[PDB]
Amino acid sequence: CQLFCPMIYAPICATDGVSQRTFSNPCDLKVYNCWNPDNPYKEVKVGECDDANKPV
Repeated sequence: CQLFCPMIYAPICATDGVSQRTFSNPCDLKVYNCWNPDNPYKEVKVGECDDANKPV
């Protein structure tokens, strides 16, 4: 876990095999997986992605 959050509005898409979710910023995402072991997310790209996309 690396916690360094900049003040910018950038949506990011991350998929953990299941239908993906979009966060307000990459730093807001990393914190979620860090202390939440049962519900982790894997970063694909910074955007809005669907379930028909390729894993990055």
